[PDB]
Amino acid sequence: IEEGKLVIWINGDKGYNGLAEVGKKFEKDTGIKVTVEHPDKLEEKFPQVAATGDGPDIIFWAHDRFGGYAQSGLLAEITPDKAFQDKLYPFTWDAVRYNGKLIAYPIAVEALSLIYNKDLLPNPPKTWEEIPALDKELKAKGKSALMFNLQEPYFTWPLIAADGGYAFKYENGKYDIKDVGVDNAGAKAGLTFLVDLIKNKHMNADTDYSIAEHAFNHGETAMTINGPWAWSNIDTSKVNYGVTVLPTFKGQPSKPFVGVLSAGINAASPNKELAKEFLENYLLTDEGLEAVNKDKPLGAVALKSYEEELAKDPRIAATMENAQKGEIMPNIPQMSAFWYAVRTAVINAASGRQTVDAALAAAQTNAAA
Amino acid sequence: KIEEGKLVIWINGDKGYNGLAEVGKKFEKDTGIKVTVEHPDKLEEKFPQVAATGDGPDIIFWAHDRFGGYAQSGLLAEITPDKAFQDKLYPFTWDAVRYNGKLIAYPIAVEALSLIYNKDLLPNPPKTWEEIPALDKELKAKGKSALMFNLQEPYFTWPLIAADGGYAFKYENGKYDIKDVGVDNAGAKAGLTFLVDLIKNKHMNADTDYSIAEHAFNHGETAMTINGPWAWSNIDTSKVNYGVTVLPTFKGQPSKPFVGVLSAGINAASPNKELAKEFLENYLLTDEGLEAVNKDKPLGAVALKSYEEELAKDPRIAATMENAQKGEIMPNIPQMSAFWYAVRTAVINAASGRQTVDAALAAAQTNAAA
Ligand SMILES: OC[C@H]1O[C@H](O[C@H]2[C@H](O)[C@@H](O)[C@@H](O)O[C@@H]2CO)[C@H](O)[C@@H](O)[C@@H]1O
Ligand SMILES: OC[C@H]1O[C@H](O[C@H]2[C@H](O)[C@@H](O)[C@@H](O)O[C@@H]2CO)[C@H](O)[C@@H](O)[C@@H]1O
Ligand code: NI
Ligand code: NI
Repeated sequence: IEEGKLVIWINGDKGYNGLAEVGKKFEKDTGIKVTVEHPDKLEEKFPQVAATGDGPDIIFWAHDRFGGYAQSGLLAEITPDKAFQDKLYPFTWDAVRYNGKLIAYPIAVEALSLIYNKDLLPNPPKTWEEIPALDKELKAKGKSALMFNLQEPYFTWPLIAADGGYAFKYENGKYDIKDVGVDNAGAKAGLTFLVDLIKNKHMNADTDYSIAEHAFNHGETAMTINGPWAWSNIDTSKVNYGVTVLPTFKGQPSKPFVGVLSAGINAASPNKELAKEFLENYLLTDEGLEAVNKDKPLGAVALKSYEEELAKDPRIAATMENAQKGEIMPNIPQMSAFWYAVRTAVINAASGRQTVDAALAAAQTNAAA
Repeated sequence: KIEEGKLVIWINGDKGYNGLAEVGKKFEKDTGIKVTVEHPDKLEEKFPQVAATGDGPDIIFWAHDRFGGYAQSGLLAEITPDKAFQDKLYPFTWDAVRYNGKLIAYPIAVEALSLIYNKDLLPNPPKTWEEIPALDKELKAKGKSALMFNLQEPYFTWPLIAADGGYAFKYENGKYDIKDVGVDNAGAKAGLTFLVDLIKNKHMNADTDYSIAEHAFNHGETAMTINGPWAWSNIDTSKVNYGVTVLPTFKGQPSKPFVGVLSAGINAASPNKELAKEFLENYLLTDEGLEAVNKDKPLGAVALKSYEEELAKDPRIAATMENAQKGEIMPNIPQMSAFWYAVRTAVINAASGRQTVDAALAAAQTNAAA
């Protein structure tokens, strides 16, 4: 890492162009260059390169990964005063607190919603169960009912959790890392339903982020599942879209894992104080989050003042409703194992390489340790 | 069923469908006939299914290799250009679209993959595949990667597979021997092993697809990519300073991209065959028609003599044909789709490590020749 400059990592689906603008603002003021990068698999890269005193000064990701990073000593403890902390919602600080210590700045709260084409589908379905029928209706007109990223368990988890699936049993403010709920009747029922959609040709196992985004944004599919970041490209595509509550499964709300986009400071950084200044004084302000948000919507920001200003957006409202129906992700170190294990189970099951039960059985064992 | 009095066109989403739409607008302006260009996923798999029932597009666009099977399945109308029109297009492009004695599509343009490289990151791209690993180790220390390209489709990995002796079907006595497949021979195994090692040694990832490779190169995260003329538009817009050149050699031998002629077939079930003929002959296959499409996404070396002649000066086009002459024109026989799926499975299974190269290619050999 180079002293006297800021290197930033943020995921490619976030507003890195909006952010780089803030970084140029930071440069004009302090003369400090702010390079914004978006590496593939950055959540895997970071720990790798950071373990050897390398990487970016600042790293952006959902809060779930930061616990593991902190346990690995890859993060510097941030030092915001009470005046600053009070600018952000206490529940977002909660998401980035590990072992009593604040290990990153919260930026925004993210949740998946059902996104639907209002012209194709004036009244979107309330349930997963009515999708096969809808799809058959749309296939006759050369469209599909629903397409969404089947490659990342983040997009499929809401369905798996609906009827009883869960990652780690959470009771009395503690997660039981040995009480995993990926192979219970609930989790199996959800994943089986997904696999049945694929077998019945209502979806394809190889659908990923780009295939789904293209499909929805060109009006090839009536629905997709995505987060606030996705809205800008839809704006651009001019599809008349709405954002609403996710379909129920067996009468139960889908339960998305809620993410808090956070900014961590590399423990190897020689630019910690600079990192602090940039994050507290430029990014985490009404105009800073505005620049990012204009590029790619952040969702419900952690900054109270801007969250209030944007709260009137029905898309954000829908995002919070789904958020209330889901659960905020744990940030414990065991999350990476959980995600990896479930990713494998879903891909193996969807592709037909393994039975649902066998896939989730293996994921269950692998998530525990 | 197919609607009378309008044209519906299927074309893959990596091509200039907006450019083609403009040609359709000109067509509608002059004839009053609406032209709708669509880009379904998996269109080459959907066509034979829906055309069989009398459904689908009036015109399908795809590389010539698929059209043989569509023709054998009775899904394509024989096209009827007069001699005067055939003289407007290169004979070898008409050859690409002839099947069992009949013309079964209009050739549009010739495609071949080239090595695309970032001039600012890489002033002197590697001449060989063998020097890429050391090049990557070097760039990874600058926060970059040497090379990223779509590993999901065998079309992109084939140049390397074929370099040392891999092939689809052996030509004998004026026709392809459908039982002589060269996908599990030594050359084919050497090529796929080299790919697999690149993945094993963290120089590439098995999961890299088109979007990831295009994103990476167009943002200068990787110094090189592999792709065809359609991809150039997006690089232009990315402002990346790029060059189009000859693909790397493998074991001192040229990579051999499979050459495809983008072709336009008329659905045998279409009640708009005369409209399709007029659109294709009088609107698309003209200087002004190909130009509209090319300026959206470059076509490569177009089949129209006149337009090809003025574009030939383009260094990227010349580079495309340099790689195309080093390659082989794809067969158009019905067995191609079986070949492609067998190889697709093979490359994915081996790259993911779920199967060994030998096993993957041994299964692919049997499957293609099935
Ligand atoms: O799918 C596994 C993945 O889920 C979450 O990642 C999300 C991320 O939070 C979103 O902001 C967006 O970028 O999509 C990602 C999924 O592709 C977890 O945060 C992540 O740790 C986990 O691996
Ligand atoms: O990968 C198998 C695939 O290869 C060829 O498809 C090419 C096509 O020719 C290009 O124009 C471009 O669209 O990329 C495709 C590969 O993704 C064959 O034409 C096709 O039949 C075959 O399935
Ligand atoms: Ni990127
Ligand atoms: Ni499309």
